[PDB]
Amino acid sequence: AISIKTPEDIEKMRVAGRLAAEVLEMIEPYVKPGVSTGELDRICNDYIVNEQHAVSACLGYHGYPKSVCISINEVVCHGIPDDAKLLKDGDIVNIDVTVIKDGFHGDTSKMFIVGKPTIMGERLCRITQESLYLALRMVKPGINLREIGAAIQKFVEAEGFSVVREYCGHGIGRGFHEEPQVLHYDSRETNVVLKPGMTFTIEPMVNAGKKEIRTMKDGWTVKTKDRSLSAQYEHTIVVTDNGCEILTLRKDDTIPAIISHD
Ligand SMILES: NNC(=O)c1ccc(-c2ccccc2Cl)o1
Ligand SMILES: [Mn+2]
Ligand SMILES: [Mn+2]
Ligand code: NA
Repeated sequence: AISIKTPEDIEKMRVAGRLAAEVLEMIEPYVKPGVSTGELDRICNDYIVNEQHAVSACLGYHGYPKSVCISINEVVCHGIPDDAKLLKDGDIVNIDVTVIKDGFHGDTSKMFIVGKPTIMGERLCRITQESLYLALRMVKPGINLREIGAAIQKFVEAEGFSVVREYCGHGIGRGFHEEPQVLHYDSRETNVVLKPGMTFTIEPMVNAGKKEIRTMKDGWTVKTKDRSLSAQYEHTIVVTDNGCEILTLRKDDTIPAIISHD
């Protein structure tokens, strides 16, 4: 149950992915102490609608109320932007964006450290991004997703961190969440061999403490059960003939857009 994108569709995914990445590049300057997550969401939405001439794929998805997800510190994902929630010195914050342009989805997120970074916050973000990077370097036809998931987990746990099990990467295209499911840990259920033309995301959620999570009573905000810090990075990619191409690369990424093997 895997869809292979055509050359024309891949190009449309390049545009959509570029826009998603540019939302993150655009919002960066605004992520400072004192700003509310609510205003950040409005800034992102105005940019997506009025500048990119695109739309947020998150607003309305399964009932999601905002345009982007903004998760702070112990919040694992789906943090709901609120005008009463202000960023403060030392915070680590994930902004997850998904835009739809010309029928295709671009999905990506990154961590931002607010004000003076704490060594542990910086470490968690660094390791989480590196876990995404190592997985990306493994992508190529013939490899099984189980191997990639196993590699992410092994690396993350070697750092004394844990991998959230409830959420996974996913196929993406005209649909937000398409097959296959891309687990970030080793599961005996996973058996998917990559093929050229497949487009999916890798978005590991890593906790500094234990893997268990808790959903708040707003039905969206997810936090670590032990309230330890949590970080996430995500990229949308297309499998090429001998590797992959990152469709949501940013200027601050320290990995190449085109990853070729041999
Ligand atoms: N930006 N929002 C998202 O990425 C989002 C909101 C809700 C979900 C979701 C994803 C997989 C399964 C169920 C849900 Cl409510 O993702
Ligand atoms: Mn996302
Ligand atoms: Mn995603
Ligand atoms: Na977090």
